[PDB]
Amino acid sequence: GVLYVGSKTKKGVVHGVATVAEKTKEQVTNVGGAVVTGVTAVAQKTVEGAGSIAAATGFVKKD
Amino acid sequence: GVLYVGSKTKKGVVHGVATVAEKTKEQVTNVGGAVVTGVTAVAQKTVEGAGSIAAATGFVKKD
Amino acid sequence: GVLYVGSKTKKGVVHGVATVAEKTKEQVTNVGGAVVTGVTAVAQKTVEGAGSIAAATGFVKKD
Amino acid sequence: GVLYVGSKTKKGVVHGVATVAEKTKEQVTNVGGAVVTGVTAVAQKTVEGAGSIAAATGFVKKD
Amino acid sequence: GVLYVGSKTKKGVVHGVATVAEKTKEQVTNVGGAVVTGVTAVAQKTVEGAGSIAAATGFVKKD
Amino acid sequence: GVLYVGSKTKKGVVHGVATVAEKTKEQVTNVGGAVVTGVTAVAQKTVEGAGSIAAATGFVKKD
Amino acid sequence: GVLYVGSKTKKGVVHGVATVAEKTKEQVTNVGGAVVTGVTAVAQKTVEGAGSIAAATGFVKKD
Amino acid sequence: GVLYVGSKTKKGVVHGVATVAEKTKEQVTNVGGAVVTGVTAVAQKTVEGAGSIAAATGFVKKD
Amino acid sequence: GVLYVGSKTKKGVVHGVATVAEKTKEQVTNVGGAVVTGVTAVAQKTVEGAGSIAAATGFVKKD
Amino acid sequence: GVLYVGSKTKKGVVHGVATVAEKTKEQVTNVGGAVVTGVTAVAQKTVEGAGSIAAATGFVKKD
Ligand SMILES: [Cl-]
Ligand SMILES: [Cl-]
Ligand SMILES: [Cl-]
Ligand SMILES: [Cl-]
Ligand SMILES: [Cl-]
Ligand SMILES: [Cl-]
Ligand SMILES: [Cl-]
Ligand SMILES: [Cl-]
Ligand SMILES: [Cl-]
Ligand SMILES: [Cl-]
Repeated sequence: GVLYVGSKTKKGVVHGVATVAEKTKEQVTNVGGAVVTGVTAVAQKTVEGAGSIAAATGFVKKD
Repeated sequence: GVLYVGSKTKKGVVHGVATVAEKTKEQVTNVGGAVVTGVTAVAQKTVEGAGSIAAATGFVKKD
Repeated sequence: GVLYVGSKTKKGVVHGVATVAEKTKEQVTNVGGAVVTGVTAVAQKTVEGAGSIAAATGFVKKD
Repeated sequence: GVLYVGSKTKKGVVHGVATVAEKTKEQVTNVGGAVVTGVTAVAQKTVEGAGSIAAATGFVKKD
Repeated sequence: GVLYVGSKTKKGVVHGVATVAEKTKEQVTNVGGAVVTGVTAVAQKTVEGAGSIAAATGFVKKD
Repeated sequence: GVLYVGSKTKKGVVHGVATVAEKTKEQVTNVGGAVVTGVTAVAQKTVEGAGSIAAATGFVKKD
Repeated sequence: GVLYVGSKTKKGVVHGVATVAEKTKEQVTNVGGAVVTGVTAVAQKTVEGAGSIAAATGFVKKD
Repeated sequence: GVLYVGSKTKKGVVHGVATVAEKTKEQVTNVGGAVVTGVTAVAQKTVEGAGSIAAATGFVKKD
Repeated sequence: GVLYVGSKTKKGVVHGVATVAEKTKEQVTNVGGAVVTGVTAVAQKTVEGAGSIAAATGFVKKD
Repeated sequence: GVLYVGSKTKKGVVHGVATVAEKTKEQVTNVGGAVVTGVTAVAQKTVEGAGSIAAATGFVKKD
C-alpha cells in the first residue's frame, strides 16, 4: 500500500492526553494502543496471527 | 490501497482526550485502541487472524 | 481502494473526548476503538478472520 | 472503491464526545467503535468473517 | 509498502501525555503502546505470531 | 419579674439557622434580633425609649 | 429581676448559624444581634435611650 | 438584677458560626453583635444613651 | 448586679467561628463584637453615652 | 457588680477562630472586638463616653 501525508500550518497547538485529579480516589486513564501526537501525527499497526488478543481494562477488584 | 491526506491550516488548536475529576471516587477512562491526535491525524490498523478478540472494559468487581 | 482527503481551513478548534466528574462515584468512559482527532482526521481499520469478537462494556459487578 | 472528501472552511469549532457528571453515581459512556473527530473527519471500517460479533453494553450487574 | 510524511510549520507547540494529581490517592496513567510525540510524529508497529497477547490494565486488587 | 427555666434531657440535637444556596444569585438571610440556640435557650430584651425604631430589610436596589 | 436557668443533659449536639454556598453569586447572612450558642445558652440585652435605632439590611445597591 | 446559670452535661459538641463557600463570588457573613459560644454560654449587654445606633449591613455597592 | 455561672462537664468539644473558602472570590466574615468561646463562655459589655454608634458592614464598593 | 464563674471539666477541646482558604482571592476575617478562648473564657468590656464609635468593615474599594 501507499500513504502520503502532506501538511502545512502556521500556528499549531496540540494537546494529547491530559488528566487532572483533585481530591479523588482511584482515578485511572488506560490506553491499550500507542499514544501518537504531533502537528502531523501518523500511526500504522499490523497484527498477523490466528488468535490475537487485545484487552484493555481500567481495574479489577476481587474480594 | 492508496491514501492521500493533504491539509492546509493557519491556526489549529486540538485537544485529544481530556479528563477532569474532582472529589470523585473510581473515575475511569479506558481506550482500547490507539490515541492519535494532530493538526493532521491519520491512523491505519490491520488485523488478520481467524479468532481475533478485542475487549475493552472499564472495571470489573467480584464479591 | 483509493481515499483522497483534502482540507483547507483558517481557524480550527477541535476537542475530542472530554470528561468532567465532580463529587461522583463510579464514572466510566470506555471506547472500544481508536480515538483519532485532528483538524484533519482519518481512520481506517480492516479485520479479516472467521470469528472476530469486538466487545466494549462499561463495567461488570458480581455479588 | 473510491472516496473523495474535499472541505473548505474559515472557522470550525468541533466537540466530539463530552460528558459531565455532578454528584451522580454510576454514570457510563460506552462507545463500541472508534471516535473520529475533526474539522474534516473520515472513518472506514471493513470486517470480513463468517461469525463476526460486535457487542456494546453499558453495564452488567449480577446478584 | 511506502509511507511519505511531509510537514511544514512556522510555530508548533505540542504536549504529549500530561498528568496532574493533587491530594488524590491511587491515580494511574497506563499506556500499553509507545508514546511518540513531535512536531512531526510517526509510529509503525508490526506483530507476527499465532498467539499475540496485548494487555493493558490500570490496577489489580485481590483480597 | 422572675423567670425560672429548668430542663432535663438525655439526647438533644439542635440546629439554629441553616442556609444552603446552590447556583443561585442574590440569596439573603437577614435576622434583625439575636440568634440564640441551645439545648436550653433563653433570650431577654428590654427597650426603653420614646422613638425606638427596629427595621429589618432583605435588600434595597435603586436605579 | 431574677433569672434562673438550670440544665441537665447527657448528650447535646448544637449547631448555631451554618451557611453553605456553592457556585452562587452574592450570598449574604446578616445578623443584627449577638449570636449565642451553647448546650445552655442565655442572652440578655437592655437598651435605654429616647431614640434608639436598630437596622439590619442584607445589601444595598444603587445605580 | 440577678442571673444564675447552672449546667451539667456528660458529652457536649457545639459549633458556633460555620461558613462554607465553594466556587462562589461575594459571599458575606456579618454579625453585628458578639459571638459567644460554649458548652455553657452567657452574654449580657447594656446600652445607655439617648441616640444609640446599631447598624448591620452585608454589603453596599454604588455606581 | 450579680452573675453566677457554674458548669460541670465530662467531655466538651467547642468550635467558635470557622470559615472555609475554596476557589471563591471576595469572601468576608465580619464580627462587630468580641468572639468569646470556651467550654464555659461568659461575655459582658456596657456602653454609656448619648450617641453611641455600632456599625458592622461586610464590604463597600464605589465606582 | 459581682461575677462568679466556676467550671469543672475532664476533657475539653476548644477551637476559637479558624479560617481556611484554598485557591481563593480576597478572603477576609475581621473581628472588631477581642478574641477570648479557653476551657473557661470570660470577657468584660466597659466603654464610657458621649460619642463612642465602633466600626468593623471587611473591605472598602473605591474607583
Ligand atoms: Cl497533554
Ligand atoms: Cl487533551
Ligand atoms: Cl478533549
Ligand atoms: Cl469533547
Ligand atoms: Cl506533556
Ligand atoms: Cl445551623
Ligand atoms: Cl454552625
Ligand atoms: Cl464553628
Ligand atoms: Cl473554629
Ligand atoms: Cl482556631
